[PDB]
Amino acid sequence: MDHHHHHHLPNITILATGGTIAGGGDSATKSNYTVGKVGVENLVNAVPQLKDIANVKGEQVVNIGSQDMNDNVWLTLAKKINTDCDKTDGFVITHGVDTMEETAYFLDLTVKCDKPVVMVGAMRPSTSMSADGPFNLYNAVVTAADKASANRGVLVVMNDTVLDGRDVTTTNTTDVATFKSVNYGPLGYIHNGKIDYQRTPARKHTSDTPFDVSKLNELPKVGIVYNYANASDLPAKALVDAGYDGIVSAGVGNGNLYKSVFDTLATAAKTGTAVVRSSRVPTGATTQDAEVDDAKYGFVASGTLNPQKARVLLQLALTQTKDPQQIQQIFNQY
Amino acid sequence: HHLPNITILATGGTIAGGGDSATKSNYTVGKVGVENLVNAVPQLKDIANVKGEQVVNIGSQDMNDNVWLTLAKKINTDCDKTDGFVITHGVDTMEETAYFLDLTVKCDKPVVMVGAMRPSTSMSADGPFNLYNAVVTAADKASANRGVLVVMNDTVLDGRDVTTTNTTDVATFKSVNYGPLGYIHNGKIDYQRTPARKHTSDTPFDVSKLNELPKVGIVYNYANASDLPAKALVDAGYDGIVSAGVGNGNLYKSVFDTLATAAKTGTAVVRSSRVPTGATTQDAEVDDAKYGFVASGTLNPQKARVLLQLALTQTKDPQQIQQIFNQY
Amino acid sequence: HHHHHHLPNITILATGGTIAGGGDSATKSNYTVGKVGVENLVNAVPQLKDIANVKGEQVVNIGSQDMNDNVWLTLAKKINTDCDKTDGFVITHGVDTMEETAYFLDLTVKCDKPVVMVGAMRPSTSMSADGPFNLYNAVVTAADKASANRGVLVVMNDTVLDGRDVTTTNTTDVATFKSVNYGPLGYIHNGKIDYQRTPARKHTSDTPFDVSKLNELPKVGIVYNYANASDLPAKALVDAGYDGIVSAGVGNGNLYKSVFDTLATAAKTGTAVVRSSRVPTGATTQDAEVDDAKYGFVASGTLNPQKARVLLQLALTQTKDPQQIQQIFNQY
Amino acid sequence: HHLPNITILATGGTIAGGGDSATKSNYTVGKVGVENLVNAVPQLKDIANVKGEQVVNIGSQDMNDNVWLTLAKKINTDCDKTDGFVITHGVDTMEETAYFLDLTVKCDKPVVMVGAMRPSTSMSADGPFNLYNAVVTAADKASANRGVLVVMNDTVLDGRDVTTTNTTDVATFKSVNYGPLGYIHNGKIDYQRTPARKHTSDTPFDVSKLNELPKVGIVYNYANASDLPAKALVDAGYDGIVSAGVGNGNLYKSVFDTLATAAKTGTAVVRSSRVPTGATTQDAEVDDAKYGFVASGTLNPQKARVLLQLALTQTKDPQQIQQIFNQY
Ligand SMILES: NC(=O)C[C@H](N)C(=O)O
Ligand SMILES: NC(=O)C[C@H](N)C(=O)O
Ligand SMILES: NC(=O)C[C@H](N)C(=O)O
Ligand SMILES: NC(=O)C[C@H](N)C(=O)O
Ligand SMILES: [Mg+2]
Repeated sequence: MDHHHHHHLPNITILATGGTIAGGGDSATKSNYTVGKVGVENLVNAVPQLKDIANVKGEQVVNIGSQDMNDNVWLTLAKKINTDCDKTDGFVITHGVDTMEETAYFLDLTVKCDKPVVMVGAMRPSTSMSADGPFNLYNAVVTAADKASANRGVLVVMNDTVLDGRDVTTTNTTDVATFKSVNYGPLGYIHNGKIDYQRTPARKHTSDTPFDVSKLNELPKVGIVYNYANASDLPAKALVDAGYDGIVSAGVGNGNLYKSVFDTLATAAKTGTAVVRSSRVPTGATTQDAEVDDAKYGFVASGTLNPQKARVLLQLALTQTKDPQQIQQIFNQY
Repeated sequence: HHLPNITILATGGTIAGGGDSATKSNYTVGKVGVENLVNAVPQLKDIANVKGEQVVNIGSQDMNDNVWLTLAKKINTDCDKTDGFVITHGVDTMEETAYFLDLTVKCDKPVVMVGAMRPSTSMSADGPFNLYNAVVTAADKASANRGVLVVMNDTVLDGRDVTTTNTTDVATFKSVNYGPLGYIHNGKIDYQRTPARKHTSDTPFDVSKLNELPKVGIVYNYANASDLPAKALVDAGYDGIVSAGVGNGNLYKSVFDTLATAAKTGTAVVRSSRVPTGATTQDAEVDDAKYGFVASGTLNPQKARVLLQLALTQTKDPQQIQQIFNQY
Repeated sequence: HHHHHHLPNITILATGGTIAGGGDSATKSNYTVGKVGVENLVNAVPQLKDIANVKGEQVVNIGSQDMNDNVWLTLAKKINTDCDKTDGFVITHGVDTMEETAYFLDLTVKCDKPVVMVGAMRPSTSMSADGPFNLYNAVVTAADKASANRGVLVVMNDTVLDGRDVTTTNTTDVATFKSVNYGPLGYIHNGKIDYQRTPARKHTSDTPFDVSKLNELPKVGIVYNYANASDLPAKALVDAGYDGIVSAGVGNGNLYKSVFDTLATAAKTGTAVVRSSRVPTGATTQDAEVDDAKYGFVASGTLNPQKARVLLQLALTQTKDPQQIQQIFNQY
Repeated sequence: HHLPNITILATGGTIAGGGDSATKSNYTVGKVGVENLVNAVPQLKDIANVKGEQVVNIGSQDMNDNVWLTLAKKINTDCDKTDGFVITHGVDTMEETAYFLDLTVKCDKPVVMVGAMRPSTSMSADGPFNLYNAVVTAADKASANRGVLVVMNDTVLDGRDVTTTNTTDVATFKSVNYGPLGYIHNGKIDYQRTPARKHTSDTPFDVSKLNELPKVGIVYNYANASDLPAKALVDAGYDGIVSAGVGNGNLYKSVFDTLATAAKTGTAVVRSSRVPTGATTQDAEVDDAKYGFVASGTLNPQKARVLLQLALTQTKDPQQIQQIFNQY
């Protein structure tokens, strides 16, 4: 019989992928830096207070700028998380900000582990005055260690805020406060190492999706084309000529397409290419029942998913189905 | 005779649109003529003598260089015949046309763009009061010398910074980096700001005898981005390419490789960002000098395209193009 | 059906020193001492958690130039009482009198588990501060099972030094600590120690010195010898009834005549008198120029004056007979 | 070829000692005279015309101010009658006599001190060759103007930095901070250094009329140090006190308090260190200027005593004493 208890700190695994969080330059003050050149051990050791909140173990997955994120790394991450779920209490992924909102959503759809998975980055390199990385990493570990964080999907933690992987996006090129869930808001705020969660995502995620990438070595090919005045149809045609499985249109306004672009995508859809209309506009849904007769052309409306997120869901949809009506149902549920 | 003379130049948009009913979110664009738009707001007679001309009647998703050239040449030619201009237009590409005119209009009389998120037929249609406030703005002598303006949702916005921020909200138009110039209340404007970037008669861009513009395309960056869009533009001999980069203008490695080649082979390359606010800067991760790339600053990709097209009427030299991107 | 990784439990007993000091900039040389608490020193080296389960206790927070018998007694009693409650001890301390504390504990600690002393020549706030890595290596040493049964140790500048022979050799050099007669026990590289030596003199649980019930130690002072030396210092210790006097002699423990005269008198009155030397290396021997048995004096051997004071104080807890004190100085 | 006239001034020491056995350690100092020592090294006739004078015959543990005065006066008076001096002396306080002479000798001709760790009767006794090498050094014209020297174990050492480092080793004498001046091999010296601190004829210390020196005592610091030694020197009215401090010149609190009070009464107080190498610095843990204390630099406590006594023949102002300790 024990006569007293002791507090046990959770085991948290850090999966490091690079990013400005791991970036460095030669001056504390100059803006120039190189990404992904500092290892995970260095990041942990720069936050000596992590020992107060978790038993941390670091693993270097890759060390890249997130501008070079790709399908291979996504599959690696999802499989590692799903395989290693039973071995830890939670995960933190250090990652670049530039495509964090894509990876987070991919993982939000493909992770099956029911322990928290928290992504984190930094807007200033590790070497800069007032670098944001250390406290962001601390708060990410706080979030991954909180029992309340489970069953909320894959999270992003930046600037004292817990954000869901589906709605989160980077809103500013340089500001440390850039990450916002611009349609539906954050889940919780962090103060003094404690989170007050007031929201959770209603769209199905993680173990409630059908997307199972455990055996996959590649993902369906999906490209993104931009719309604007006098838009060339040559980007769309190039993707069609290469046999792309899907194309997402970054439309103008509520997902509208320049006529040339429309014409190429209509034609492609008729031959079986999947075509999703999203929007270059930074907030709001690309809706059904506006100026485009989606049913007639075999197009899908992306809802609040921006083009790059729409790409993520469409690649996954394409592992299950090629039928536009079933792909629309997916875009209505995940 | 005591009121200003204001010319409406109509191009279409949902402001000139039409629904099957008041609630139905389904609607046709650019179908009402300018005369019907003016006549639907009889209170315009309280504030201006309004004359309307139809330029085109299209959805702004189909806006093109030919319409832009038409508009600038018309405004420049007719400047002396009127006191102010209001341009009715679609929302979708208003931010592009506004900036093109901001750079090519030489009249320093007010030029004010306006649109609507809802057609006239819808409940609580936004177009009537928007049109009224646009005419108020074009009639205000304080609106002069501020560049080309967009007036939406009781706000006056400069054509360089203004952009649409939401796919359906009547309050979509915002100057997301530097803020609005003034707010409109009870038919009056309190202007507290003006753009510092050179505009209108302070730019060298002269489109009076141009019938076409240099070819400039936009490629998007994302994880695992294909280089095929960029290669298709290079293969067609595009004069320039704007990159909608990730974060602070960054490029996916395959796209970076193609654009790096393009910049040495006769294509001007501008790095902009898919991120909705903030500058694409120099002196971050990309050595622009080494590659011959230009950084867009606060110009988003579609606006960077506008400025690159016009730069390429003057020069192909990346240093000179960067200096243009630092002044306008 | 399952194994669990475990790290040694190490207790850090803090006493102050420049290791716990501070200055007003990274470059200036004027340091405060004994200002930072143990928790703050430990927190500053997060890598400690990967080699040990560390707990810290503040004993005092002083400059070691003010170290005294009361702190010595506290340290020995604490280590002896808590031996069964940890796997090893590190003591943070000033450099100035480290060599004295180390030898006192070497004689009075009865735990055979590692006891490792550590300090710094610079505070944490100075450029290239030595304390963080010094602390790290001290914990590496205390956690190494090979460090047991070697007596009390001092770990400085990647070197493990025995508490009997270790001394500070330079006023400012980070490499000051050396075992100047017999050498170090081992060197530390990449968190591992290659021990090649151990002290042969009896230490720790092989000594008879038991301070567990003592509130105070016998009074022992030190007098310096030099040309024309005054006998007044020696006279002042005699007049106060000191239990012992150590001579910091010239050369091989020799005394200026007037100091000699005072101490020869004192020895016959029952004051214990130890000849040591101001010379920094080598033994103060018998059978040179002084007939120790005639005068009733003890020769210190390789013990320098301040170390000889430590042993004499302890000897005086057992005995006042010069022959017996000499045998103590031949064994410990 | 003419041999230099060298004078040997003998003071005693183990070099002049003897015991009953070649192979036991017991000996007494001064069993032999200077004539005996000279005649035991007939090889000296190869290199110098040697004359011996016995000044005293003591163990250097009993060296005192009166012998120092006698030595300096003798050297300064007899400088013109000879080409160089060798002083045979005990090891124990050689480093004090050498520095006293380094500051008070005005003769620029060589003055070389020498002793032995083993008595003359010992197997492998070091004194014969030591004496030979000291006469070599005194006979070398290159030895002039280097200050008073100590020659032991084939090494020429300056009087300021030289100290005995080991209780028994024949190689004990070292210049522990700044190194030797030269090494001797086959009767020849390669000098590569000379002391920069002012010595001999470049000091103001003139002892020619003095028959006593200011009273200066030395107190030791250690854990739980008694203030009683310090208080005794204060109560006797000592002119100066040197502290053998711990580490970089630090003092035990009760010793510090005694000396702080003494300094305000006018006693000169120098902080030195028991630590065998390195300077006792200013700008560490003690505010010397506040207390009226002087930092000794590289001077050990016994050497600091030498310079303090001499300073006190000129001044008792602590600022001026510090300037002396910075120059000599
Ligand atoms: N702030 C950042 O992390 C930007 C970096 N280019 C990345 O996404 O890896
Ligand atoms: N509200 C609008 O005006 C949208 C329409 N597609 C346009 O831009 O012409
Ligand atoms: N470096 C040091 O620790 C010197 C300090 N005076 C001490 O012994 O406490
Ligand atoms: N070796 C020596 O000369 C030691 C002797 N006690 C002396 O200094 O006179
Ligand atoms: Mg317990």
